Amino acid sequence: SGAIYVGNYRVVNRHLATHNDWANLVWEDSSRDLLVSSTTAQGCDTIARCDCQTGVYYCSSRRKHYPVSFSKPSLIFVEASEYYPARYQSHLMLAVGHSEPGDCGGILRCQHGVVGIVSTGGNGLVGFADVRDLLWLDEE
Ligand SMILES: CN1CCCc2ccc(S(N)(=O)=O)cc21
Ligand SMILES: [Zn+2]
Repeated sequence: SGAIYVGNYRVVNRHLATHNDWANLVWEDSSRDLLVSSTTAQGCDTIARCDCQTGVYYCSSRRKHYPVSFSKPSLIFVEASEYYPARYQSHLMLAVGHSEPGDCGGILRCQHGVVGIVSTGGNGLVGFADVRDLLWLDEE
């Protein structure tokens, strides 16, 4: 579990979005496993605006933050998970690291702020859904 809290927006894995998220929907994309909902209080997170490929991510199944190198976002064949079929996911970044299903929502951060959230796992990789192309998270 985990979210990004930027302005009056809550960014979560689409597959973990709650009824309240869907009832207060701003934007969602199944291809990228992302959903954004509205918030009452303003959030503490800043979104990175950058092409960094190094950062740190939180791994709940280890209670640890790990430094990683990651790819720029791509269309990656993701093997079957407990929450998704074997399928293609867009705007996905991969790193070598530990990821189990419950690690979804962990933040990846660079020197510029929040890059994305854990979205995929298995076979010694962790995948992150990128948010840095969502400039509209910074305004309105
Ligand atoms: C929209 N466009 C161009 C700019 C950045 C970017 C990154 C990933 C993907 S993709 N192939 O995962 O849909 C598409 C894309
Ligand atoms: Zn950066």
